[PDB]
Amino acid sequence: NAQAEEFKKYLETNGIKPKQFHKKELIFNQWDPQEYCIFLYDGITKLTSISENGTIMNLQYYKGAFVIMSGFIDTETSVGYYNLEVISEQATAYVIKINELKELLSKNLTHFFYVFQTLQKQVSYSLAKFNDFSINGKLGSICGQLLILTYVYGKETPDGIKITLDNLTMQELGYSSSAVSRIISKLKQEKVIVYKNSCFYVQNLDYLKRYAPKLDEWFYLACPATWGKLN
Amino acid sequence: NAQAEEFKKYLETNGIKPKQFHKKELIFNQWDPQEYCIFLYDGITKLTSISENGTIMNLQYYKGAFVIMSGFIDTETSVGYYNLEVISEQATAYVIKINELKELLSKNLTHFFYVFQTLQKQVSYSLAKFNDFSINGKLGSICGQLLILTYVYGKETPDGIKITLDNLTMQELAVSRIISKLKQEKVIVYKNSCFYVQNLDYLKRYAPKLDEWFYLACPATWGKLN
Ligand SMILES: NC(=O)CC[C@H](N)C(=O)O
Ligand SMILES: [Cl-]
Ligand SMILES: [Cl-]
Repeated sequence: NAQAEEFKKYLETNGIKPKQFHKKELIFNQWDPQEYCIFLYDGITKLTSISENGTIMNLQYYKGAFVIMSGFIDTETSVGYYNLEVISEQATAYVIKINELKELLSKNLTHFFYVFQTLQKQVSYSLAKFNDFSINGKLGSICGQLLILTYVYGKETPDGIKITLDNLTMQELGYSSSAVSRIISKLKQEKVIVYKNSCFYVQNLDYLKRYAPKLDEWFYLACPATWGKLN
Repeated sequence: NAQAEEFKKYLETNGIKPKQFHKKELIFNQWDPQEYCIFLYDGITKLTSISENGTIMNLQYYKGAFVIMSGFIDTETSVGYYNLEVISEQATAYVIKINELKELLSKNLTHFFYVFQTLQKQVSYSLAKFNDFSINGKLGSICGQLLILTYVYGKETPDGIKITLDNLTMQELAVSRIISKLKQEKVIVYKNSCFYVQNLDYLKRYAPKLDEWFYLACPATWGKLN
């Protein structure tokens, strides 16, 4: 969608050129002292964290049109020690040094507001996930994850709502852990979801909405174009 | 925060007056169609949510100084249906309509950046909590909440690090058992009615990404007890 399309144009007129990235590649890593503003234009990515013994923790997933910042704009100090890994086959992104971003948004307030809103989206998304987790536990978390998958990559055809994520990206969010299985197993049993033609389908959406009401509220409030397509 | 001190001054020169709030009092509620920007200057608050069946869910806690926004800056639409309840005895806050903020920040960039950071702060805090929960489960969650309590309201005295939260706020707080284990290992202790910290390392062990966040987000305060 568009506010982001205007930003892409803005960055290009200001000399920031797009860069191509592939699967498993890192846009930025934990140890990089250079702080950035990553305008992920197209693709899917994950924000990871490496514990001191080396175990990799998946923290957040971002889709292609979004901003990710490893530095604070005011102080230009690290927001945290993270890695921004690419998950999709290919991804396009504009890598900007945190200090240029300061200037680009200073010059242009429409874009300052766009990036500012994205943070507001991030904050509220987290609170929505958390609310649903607090009420329904792991069930709320899963339905929530399935609901975002549904709205963002779903389209209606005879056999329910098809998740159009290349199953290779869904192996990074498994078809296949086992209380998840207790849940995912139950959802298959109830005909809420179905695994038939190497794709996951959704046959009971009202159910997902029921057990992920705050996330459902978030989509409607944060990005209403996407929410309206299935409502 | 000096940055927040400058913001207080800015809002007052711009005619926004401070308002006093007491315990259980709501700055804003979920049914208010007016979106706001709450510059919580002094006090402690909680961001709650009421489920359709009436059950109250505590989602996040905020300390005086910080900004909380119920609306998106440009579109001016609800960010979510929440309540901002006061939990401390008394709280001071500048309640500003969202549209007012839009015009206010548009005329001073230093302050636009300050509020923008606050969001960045929030985002990374959530990811830190989550990382620690993902590794250590609720043990990571509790050590994390105890670590926050320690750094923000802790002071060194002979019997460990004293949590200087009026016990009344400490009641705002299956297994009381983690906490039992912590009390057994002399990580924390509950005489004299206060909560002490004897093994700050244990908390940092199981909530390590939260510790990292406090080091980067509040460095001066972090270096006080380290
Ligand atoms: N000074 C503060 O209250 C910081 C708040 C912190 N970012 C939080 O999410 O709780
Ligand atoms: Cl996510
Ligand atoms: Cl919190």
